[PDB]
Amino acid sequence: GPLGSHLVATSESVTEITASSFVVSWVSASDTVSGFRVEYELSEEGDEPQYLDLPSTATSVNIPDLLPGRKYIVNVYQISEDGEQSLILSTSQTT
Repeated sequence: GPLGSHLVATSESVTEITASSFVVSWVSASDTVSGFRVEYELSEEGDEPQYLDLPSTATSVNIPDLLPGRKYIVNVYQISEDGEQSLILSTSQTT
C-alpha cells in the first residue's frame, strides 16, 4: 500500500474523442424541467450553434460530428414546463 501514490488512471473515464466528440455531464438545476437543450459552437470560427434536446431525466450527452483541432463552447439549458430555458452549465472544450 504505497503512500502518496495512487495514480492508476484505471481506464481513462474521459472518453468522447471519437469524431472529436465531447461527453459532457451536468446536474439538473430543477426537477420541474421538461427536458434539456445542449448547445455547442466553435469558439474560433463562431459558426452557427447547434442544439440537442434531451429528456428531463437526462443529465449527460455526447456531442458527435465535431471538427478536431477546433474549440467549442458548450452550454446546457434546462427547459421548464413553460418552455423557459436557464443556463445551468457553461464550459468550453478543445477537440
